[PDB]
Amino acid sequence: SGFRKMAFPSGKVEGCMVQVTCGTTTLNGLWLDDVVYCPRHVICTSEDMLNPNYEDLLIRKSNHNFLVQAGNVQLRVIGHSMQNCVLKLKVDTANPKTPKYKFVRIQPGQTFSVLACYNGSPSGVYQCAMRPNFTIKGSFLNGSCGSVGFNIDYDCVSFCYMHHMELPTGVHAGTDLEGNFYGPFVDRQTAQAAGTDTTITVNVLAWLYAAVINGDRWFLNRFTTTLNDFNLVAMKYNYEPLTQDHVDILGPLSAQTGIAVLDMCASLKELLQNGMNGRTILGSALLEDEFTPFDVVRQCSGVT
Amino acid sequence: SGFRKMAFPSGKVEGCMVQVTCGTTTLNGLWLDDVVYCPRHVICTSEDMLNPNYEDLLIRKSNHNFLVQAGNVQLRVIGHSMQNCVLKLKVDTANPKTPKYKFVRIQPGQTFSVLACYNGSPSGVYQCAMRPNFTIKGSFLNGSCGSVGFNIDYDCVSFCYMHHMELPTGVHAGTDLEGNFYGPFVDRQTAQAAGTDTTITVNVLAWLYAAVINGDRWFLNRFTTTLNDFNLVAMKYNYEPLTQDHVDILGPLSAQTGIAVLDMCASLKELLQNGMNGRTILGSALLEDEFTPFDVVRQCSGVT
Ligand SMILES: O=C(CC1CCCCC1)Nc1cccnc1
Ligand SMILES: O=C(CC1CCCCC1)Nc1cccnc1
Repeated sequence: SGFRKMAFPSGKVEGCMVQVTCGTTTLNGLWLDDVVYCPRHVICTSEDMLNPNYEDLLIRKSNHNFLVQAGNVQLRVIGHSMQNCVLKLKVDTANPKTPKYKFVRIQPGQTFSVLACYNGSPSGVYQCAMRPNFTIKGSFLNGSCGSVGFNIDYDCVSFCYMHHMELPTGVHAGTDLEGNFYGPFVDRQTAQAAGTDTTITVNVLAWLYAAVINGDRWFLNRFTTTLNDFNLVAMKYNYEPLTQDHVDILGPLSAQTGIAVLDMCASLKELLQNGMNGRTILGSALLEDEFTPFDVVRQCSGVT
Repeated sequence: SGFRKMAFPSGKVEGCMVQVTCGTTTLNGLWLDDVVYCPRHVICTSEDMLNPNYEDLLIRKSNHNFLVQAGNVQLRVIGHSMQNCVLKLKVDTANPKTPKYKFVRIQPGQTFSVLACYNGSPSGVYQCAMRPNFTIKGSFLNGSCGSVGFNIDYDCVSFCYMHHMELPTGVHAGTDLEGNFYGPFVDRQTAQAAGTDTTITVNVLAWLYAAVINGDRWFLNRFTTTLNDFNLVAMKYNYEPLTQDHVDILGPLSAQTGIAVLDMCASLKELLQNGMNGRTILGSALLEDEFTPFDVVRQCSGVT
C-alpha cells in the first residue's frame, strides 16, 4: 500500500550521461552506441543566444572543438551533424553501457522520469508530465541542459525528452531525441509564452482510482454523470475534455475497483465544484494529474 | 529554476539488489562486498508470522536454504547470521558493483531515496522522510521488503533504511542496515499503532526558502515572531518545536534569500493560522515537510 510520485530506476540512463563542452559552454550529452546526443545550443556564445544562426555557427566548429568526457576518459569525436535542435557527435567508441533503447515522441499527458545532470554528472531523478501545452515543470539550472526524460519497459529505455531551455515563466521546454521541440518553442533567447495549461483529466481519474485502492475514498459520492455533462464542468475548470479513449484506458482501474468511470467522473465533478474542504487525497491537497492510468497499474501491481 | 521532490540517482543501488528466497517466501537483499543483507522475516511461514521465534526458526535453516539470485546468476551462500532483524548471508563472491558505502542510522526529519524492488528487480525510486514517529509513507507491496533507503555524498552511498513491514494503517516501518527498527516496531503480525506524527517544521521553512528562491513569495508577510511565540503556534498544529539548531541549519537559506529565519517563521505562523486560501506553493496546496535545508541547498545549487 501507499502511493508515491515514483521515477524509473535511473541506472541504465546514468551510464549514458556525458559532459559536452564547445568553446566555453558545458552541458550534458547522451552516449548511445557510438553517438553522443546533446542540445545544439552547446555551440552558442552569450552574444549568439538572441537569434543563433546554428548553421553558420556550426560551419566554424570541427570534431576537435567538441570535448566529450565520460567520467575521467575523453571520447574521440570522428563526426558531427545537426538534426533539428540536437547535435549527433559520432565517437570512435560504442558506449559499453548502451542499454536497449528507442527514441519515442511522447504525447502530452504522458509521464516520464528526468535524470537532472550537471557536467555529465547525475544530481537526481523525478517523475514529470508533458503538460498539454508541451512544457514540463522541471528542476533545471544552467548546465542541466542535455538531461533527458525516459520510460523503461523491462530492459528497454525509451528516451522521450532532452532538456533545452527554461522560459521566463520558469517552466521547461525541450525536444525528442531527433531534436524536434515539444510545442512551438525555438532554442533562442526571446520571450516565448506557453499556451494555456489544462489539467490532464484522465490522469486525475487514474489517481482517484489509486486513492480508492490505497483506502482514501471519502470523495466517493452517490452521483454519476455523462461524458457531455462532465465535459461542461471540465471546460469551466480548464480540464482536458474526457473522450471514450480516456474511459477505455481507465477500464483496468474501473474493473479492479468496480467503480464505473462515469461514477468517478462524478466524484471529480464534485471535487472541482466544492474543492477538497481542507482534506487530502494520497497526501495531496490538490488533484494530481501526473500519474497515467498505466502509471497507476504499474505501481499498484509492482511491475519491474 | 523549478523545484521537485527529487530522489538520488539509483544506479549505484540497483547494482546491489538481489532476490532472496527461503522456503516459499521471496524478498529483496542488498549485496555489498561478499555479504547479502535482507529482512529476517524471509525465514517465516504464514503460520509463524503472528509472533515468530526467529532464533528457533533460524536453527532449522542452512546456508543451502538461502537461494540468492542476482539477475540470472546464483550466489553460493557460505555463511548466515542474524543481527537484530536482518540476516547477513556471506556469499563466496564480492559484488563487483559494490559502491563506496556506509551504514548510517538517520534522524527523524532526515530524508532519503527509496528504490522499491520486487524479486530483486527495481520498479522505481522516490524521496522519503523518516517521520518524527519513525514511520515512512512509502509505496510498498508484498515482495517489496528488503528494498533500501539511501543518501549519496558524491560517490559514497549511505544506506539508512531497509523496508520490513506495513502497519495496518498502511504506513511503513523498517530498520537501519544493522537491522535495528526505527521506532518501537517489532517484525510480527500484530496491530502496532504509530505515535502522533508531527510536521517537520525546519523542512517546511527550508521548503518556504526554496519557494521564495523559485519565485513563489505571495506568503511573505510584514510580520516577525520569536522561537517561543512561533512554538506556541507549532504545538497547536502538531509541528515539531523549532530550536536554535534548526535556525542555525537554515542560515545558508536565510543568507542567500536575506529573509531572517524568524521572519519566515512568521510567514509559516500565518499560513498555519489562515491556510493557503486556495493558492499553491511550488505546485503544492499544503506545507511540504520532506525537503531538508540540505536538500534545498543541493537542488537549488545542483550538487552531483
Ligand atoms: O534556457 C537556458 C538558456 C537558453 C537555452 C536555449 C538557447 C537560448 C538560451 N538555460 C537554462 C537555464 C535553466 C534551465 N534550463 C535551461
Ligand atoms: O508487512 C508485511 C508482512 C509482515 C512483515 C514483518 C513480519 C510480519 C509480517 N508485508 C508488507 C506488505 C506491504 C509492504 N510492506 C510489507
